[PDB]
Amino acid sequence: SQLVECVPNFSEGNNQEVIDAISQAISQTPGCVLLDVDAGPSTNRTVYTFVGQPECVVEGALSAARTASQLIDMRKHKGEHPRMGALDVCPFIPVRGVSMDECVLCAKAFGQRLAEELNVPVYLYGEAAQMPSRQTLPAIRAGEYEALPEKLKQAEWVPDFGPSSFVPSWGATVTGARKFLIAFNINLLSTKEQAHRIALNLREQGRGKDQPGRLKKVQGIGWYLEEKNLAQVSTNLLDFEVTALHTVYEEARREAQELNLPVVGSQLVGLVPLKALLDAAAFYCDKEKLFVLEEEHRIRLVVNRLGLDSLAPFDPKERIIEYLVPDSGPEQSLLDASLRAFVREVGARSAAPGGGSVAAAVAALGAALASMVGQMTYGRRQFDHLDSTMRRLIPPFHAASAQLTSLVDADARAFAACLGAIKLPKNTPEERDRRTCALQEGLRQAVAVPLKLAETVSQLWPALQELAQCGNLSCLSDLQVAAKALETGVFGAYFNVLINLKDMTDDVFKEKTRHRISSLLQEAKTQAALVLGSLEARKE
Amino acid sequence: SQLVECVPNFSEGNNQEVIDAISQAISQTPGCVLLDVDAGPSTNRTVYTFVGQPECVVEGALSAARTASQLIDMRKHKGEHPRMGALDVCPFIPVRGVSMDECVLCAKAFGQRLAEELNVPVYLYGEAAQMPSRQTLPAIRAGEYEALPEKLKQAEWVPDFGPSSFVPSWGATVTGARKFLIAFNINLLSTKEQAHRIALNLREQGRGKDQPGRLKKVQGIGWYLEEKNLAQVSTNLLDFEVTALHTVYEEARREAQELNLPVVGSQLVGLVPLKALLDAAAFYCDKEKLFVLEEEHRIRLVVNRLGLDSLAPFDPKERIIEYLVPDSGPEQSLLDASLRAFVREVGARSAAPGGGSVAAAVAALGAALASMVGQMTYGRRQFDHLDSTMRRLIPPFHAASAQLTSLVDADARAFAACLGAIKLPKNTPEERDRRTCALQEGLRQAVAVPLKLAETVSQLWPALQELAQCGNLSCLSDLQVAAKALETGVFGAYFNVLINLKDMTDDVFKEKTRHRISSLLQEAKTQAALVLGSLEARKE
Amino acid sequence: SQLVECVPNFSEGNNQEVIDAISQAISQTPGCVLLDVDAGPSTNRTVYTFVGQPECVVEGALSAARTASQLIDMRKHKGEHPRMGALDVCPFIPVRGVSMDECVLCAKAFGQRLAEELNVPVYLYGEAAQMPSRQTLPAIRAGEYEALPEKLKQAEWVPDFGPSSFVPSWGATVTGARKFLIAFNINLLSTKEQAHRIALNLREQGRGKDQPGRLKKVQGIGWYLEEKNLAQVSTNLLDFEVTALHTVYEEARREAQELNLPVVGSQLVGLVPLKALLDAAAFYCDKEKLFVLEEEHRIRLVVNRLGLDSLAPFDPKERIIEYLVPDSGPEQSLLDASLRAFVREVGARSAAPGGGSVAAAVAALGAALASMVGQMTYGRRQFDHLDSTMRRLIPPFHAASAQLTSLVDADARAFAACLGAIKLPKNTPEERDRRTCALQEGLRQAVAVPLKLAETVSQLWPALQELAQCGNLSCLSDLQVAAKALETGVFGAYFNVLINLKDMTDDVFKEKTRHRISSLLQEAKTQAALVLGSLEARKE
Repeated sequence: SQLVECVPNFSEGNNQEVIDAISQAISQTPGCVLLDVDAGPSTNRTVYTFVGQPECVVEGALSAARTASQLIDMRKHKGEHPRMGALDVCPFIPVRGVSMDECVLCAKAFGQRLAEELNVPVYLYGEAAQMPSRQTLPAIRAGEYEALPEKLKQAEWVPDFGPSSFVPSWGATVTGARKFLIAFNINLLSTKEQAHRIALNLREQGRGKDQPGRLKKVQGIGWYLEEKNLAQVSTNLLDFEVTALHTVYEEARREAQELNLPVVGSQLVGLVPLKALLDAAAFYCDKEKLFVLEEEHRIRLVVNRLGLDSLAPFDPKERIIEYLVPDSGPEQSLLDASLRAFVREVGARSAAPGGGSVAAAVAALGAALASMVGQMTYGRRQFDHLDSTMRRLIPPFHAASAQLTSLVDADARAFAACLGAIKLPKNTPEERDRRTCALQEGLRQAVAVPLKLAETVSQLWPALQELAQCGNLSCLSDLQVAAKALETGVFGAYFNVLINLKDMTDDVFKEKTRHRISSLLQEAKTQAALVLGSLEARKE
Repeated sequence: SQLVECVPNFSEGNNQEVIDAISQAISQTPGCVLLDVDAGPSTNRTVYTFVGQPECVVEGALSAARTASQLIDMRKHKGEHPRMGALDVCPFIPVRGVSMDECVLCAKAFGQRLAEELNVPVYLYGEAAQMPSRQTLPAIRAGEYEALPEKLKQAEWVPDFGPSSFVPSWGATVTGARKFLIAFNINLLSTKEQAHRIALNLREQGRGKDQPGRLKKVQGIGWYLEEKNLAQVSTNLLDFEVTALHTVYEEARREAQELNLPVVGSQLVGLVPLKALLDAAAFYCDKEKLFVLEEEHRIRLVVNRLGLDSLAPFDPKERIIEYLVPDSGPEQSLLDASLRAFVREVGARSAAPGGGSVAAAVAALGAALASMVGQMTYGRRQFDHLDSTMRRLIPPFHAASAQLTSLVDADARAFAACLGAIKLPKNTPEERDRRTCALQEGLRQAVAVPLKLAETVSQLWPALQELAQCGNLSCLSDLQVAAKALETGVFGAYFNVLINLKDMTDDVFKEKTRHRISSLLQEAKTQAALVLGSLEARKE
Repeated sequence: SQLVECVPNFSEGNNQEVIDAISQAISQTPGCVLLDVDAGPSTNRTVYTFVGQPECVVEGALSAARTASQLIDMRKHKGEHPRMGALDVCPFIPVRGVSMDECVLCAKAFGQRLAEELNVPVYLYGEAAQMPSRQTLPAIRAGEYEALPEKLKQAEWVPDFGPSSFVPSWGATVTGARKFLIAFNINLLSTKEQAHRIALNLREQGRGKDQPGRLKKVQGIGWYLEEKNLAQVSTNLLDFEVTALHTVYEEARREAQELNLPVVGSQLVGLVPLKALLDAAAFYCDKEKLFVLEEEHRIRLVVNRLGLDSLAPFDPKERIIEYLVPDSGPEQSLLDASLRAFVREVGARSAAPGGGSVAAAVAALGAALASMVGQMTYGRRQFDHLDSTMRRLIPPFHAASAQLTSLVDADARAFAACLGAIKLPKNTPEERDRRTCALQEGLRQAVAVPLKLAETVSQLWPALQELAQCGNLSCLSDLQVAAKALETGVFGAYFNVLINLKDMTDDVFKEKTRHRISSLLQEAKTQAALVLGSLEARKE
């Protein structure tokens, strides 16, 4: 969790010893993970891609520059790509959790610590650069390599970081932060000229100046795969939030049905963020009017809808960032060791798993049961008259189910942080009144999870209630347990909040939480009942 | 589960091709597992050991005889051990679950099907043989190989199975069933003469006839390890239930402290049944007045107390039968897939895990919590005044905990058998009224598990109650959840019984179970309360 | 050319030595090519697939039976698939050129020569069997293996070939001929119950008896891929000519949009005939209103439209029969050796390539030019007002072009057959008057090709004429050459017909052909003119 992508643009030099050496120092930096090293001989550069935590990535960022520092002379460099330094652009993008404003500050970090530890001209670009002339990267590339022999000495071209000095084997470097960018191609069975037409009509810059295309923040052109004999509308989604991965496709689609040319799927080039193609998914269900519950299957759909496997197969387990580098943290979850392990664990001399945890798991067992009857009352003809209802309510349970299963973690994290506080020196005014202060912020979390666990289970009630009305019938049992399990879930949640609020100071927060919690318990108590009622009175 | 050991005594011609060939045909028999093949060159025989289900082992038993049939000529056999056939004794012993009487019937099976499929003289011995002259194996071995040239033709020596015929390359064979036998040696730092004295005094036959030794059903002698310069009281426990593994040791111990000779531990030779050394364990706690909760640790004790690792280390994971071949069954347990797996499973379109199962797990989470507070109130000085009580009640919870964890299985088994019935032809009188009949016996089990799940949780109540009185206090929360969890456990249990009793015919059984169940639910309802009461009124 | 598929159903004893041995004897038969050997352990059979000429395949068919004859004992065979013999069904299907009626006669051949060379009961089935009870294969499989112990001795079950005898290691065999069958699955993101609903609605047998499904000659069911968590409408196209590969897909498509379930592509299982998916292609252009000229590209479309690469990629170069085994013949074509080779070849002391051949090539150069200007006037905006016309005429040229390129072969074949006749003994009445007779049938062909070459070029005239009207203009030159080239093409064609008709006897055929040819030459002469006229008068 807290993922930032970082794509250093390395001026290849062209020769293993340089590449794999940079590509190690970056991969022997703790806290980031090396995701791909694209090298291109005729372009004579190597793009490296790696993700990780805010400060961790910056290490790898500059851990990689100090290894290329003593490995590339730009004097003997000349690639067929408008390079500039030995590290041209080195941008820092969000993936999950981290917002622009952070990525802008990572750029501030790398930029400083770099020009310092080397002595080189560096200007920050994009969502970084303050001077409103530098956000465009190609503008800074002021005619590449041979520029600094005049340009790092102009009141105009003053670097945002780093002296004004010129180094023989270096050529300036540019940090920054942009939005995540996706490479998308659209397969036309047409001709390069036509394909390029279509593209001019989609892309935002449009045919020249005045008269943009249709999609905003989509840039691209017409292209032709040589070996496949296949034309391409090759594009860059500059922001998958503004213009989506499907609204490109679905649009080029129209574009082409206006000129009677078949579109034969697409390809994503490089790595993609989960959301990009997960919104896409939701789009085709919203509009095709469907019900695709399990996430994997939503990826399966949003492939096939865009024919993403047309030029090669699309291994999502290897193409998606959030899957390439999952968000674990330190030490493994109990979530991952066998049921037997979990049970015969809480009951260890474990102060560790327990109470607040079995609360969560009993509750997640709870939801999942309701989820399952939902599905047990689904598909199979006969229940048809309820498909509309089953579709409405199977989800909240299923999604809440997993969410509570995840509170098992939350709980363990909370505790360990509470423990970290407790184990904290003491005594002298500077760290007694500050040790105390963090312990309170400890409990804070400790409290907040059970509280969530309640809040969350407390929403399922009405849908549980309705599911209990119809909803197979041969799962009567399963619903009764379900009702009862979610109930004790909230009981657990309740207790666990109280016992913590005990060591809480901040009566407002307290008194308020105290009361919120109990109502929820109360609601649980009553709600659980009628469910059980309904069921009983159902017994027909 | 249902383990039978089977130790064919093979007249090893002495030569790989014979051994490893038998030892495969036995190991390529489905339903048994090959545990060890002991071969002795100067004895010129090979003892094979393998376990498994009643009928499964018999296959391997006779699957191994038909491969040695066409691989050993007794004409060129002559070992320094009183052999007789190519397969001397082939006995069948219980390990767990299967009783003597069954092992006596396996002997009946192998004996028949063998002399039939070969044409050879076979007499059943031991707990088998009916003629009260044949229970002793050495009596039948009527002077080994050269005997049948006169003895398989005597109204006296008539074989219990098989013609009376003589085969050149075979020499009769003897099936049977005995009790499980352990090889036990006792290490004396003495002399072979002395060691053998000690032994005559323990062993049941004693010094000659009249005047037996002390231990019943222990036979053995004085012996001397050459390379270690170490004497040995070498014994055979003929029945670890009558005279125990420790009562031998602890006795030789006295025996030697009567003659001022040190005893320096012991060794088990071959394989041992879990109970043998698990009772032993319980002995040293009973008498040493201790509290050793976890099973492994009990093995660790009953090692060290008998110095079982003195001649080599004792790998219990590899010496104990019940560990060598665990009692799984068909397909794996859910008990073994991650907590996430279990949750995100019951809530699958699974008719399969669910209801009755989450009942069990919520209940096992329940017990384990109470167990944990017990231990959380144990050890650490301060709680001293409660050590006596903690020791008294931590167990029942802990042992019940695991027992309910195991009902997860039970449940899944029940269901699958119920399903097996349902999926059963139908229609013609022979199999409608008999399909029906098994389905009822189906539900029977389906009912019996939740019912157990209640019964079992219903015993913990009073100890829970008392643990709730004292019992740390900083686990207040943990006990409250615990109380609540066991409660809903019984709720689940309750419902699940009812819904099955619905399709039950047999109103007596019904009406009775109906009522038993509800009382227990009731008891759960009230009992759970005061626990919660006590705890609340404890809040000091 | 002349392709027949042959799928022997072998009762796989299960063990390499059996499989790969059959699979060689079949692949060491000259005139057939081994296309795939599917083996299934739990089914315990191996389906072999191979293609080739009518009589050639039959060799392999029976060349494979005589090797399995002495390699499989049905006595130790027992698979989980309703087998019968060691070679269950051995059917013979058309692929290209060969008609049913031939495939029915191949079945007549294998059936006879087999039961003869072995002595076994064989009945022909399907489009073969005369008795209207045997066309259904499962009916003959009269309860598999244990049947002949009573059934090969019933006035009823009299074999259509082979005695009535029973062999221990064989179990009867069934030849026949059916239509080509495709395995097609439709990927539903639904549930197995639903998927199977959809399927009952498509398949011809429908929900039970009375009330068939929608598609005729499509049989299939509901199915579920375990590892992918993905349901499937699994079908068999029993005749891709009656119900097409797309009309299945496009129908399941509606079927599912009636129940709001997404369909996520499909998979073809095994091998497919080119036409099946080539008609499909033409369908999506007919209805999507497009222009997809080049064949490969048409496969690319009809992939993507059915998402045929969704479960794995679809390598048409390796999935399509007509591509797996192309239709070459004896010795290579000149079509395949470099332009230099061809030129510096006709002009060898070659009686061989020449005249009639350079006729064909000059003509194919002709068409291809006109084709190219068509495309040179296509795509690129500006020529928009002509897209409709360009689409109408680019093809006939392009398709005729390749067709004439293929007359290069024709010509060479003709000649070689003419030569084969000439080189034919002579002299005695039996073979002078019969040698003569074949030589005439020689010239016949020799004539027919140039004649085709004329006829074919003679159709392009009016489209050439119209293409000459508009049609770029910067290719003026290219059209002029084109006109001129097609002209001399017909000249060549003309001469070559005459010179052969010289040795022709059959004045009717002659006089008629003489005249037809000349008119065409004439037409060529005049037509070529105005084309050239138009072009000249175009010069603006």
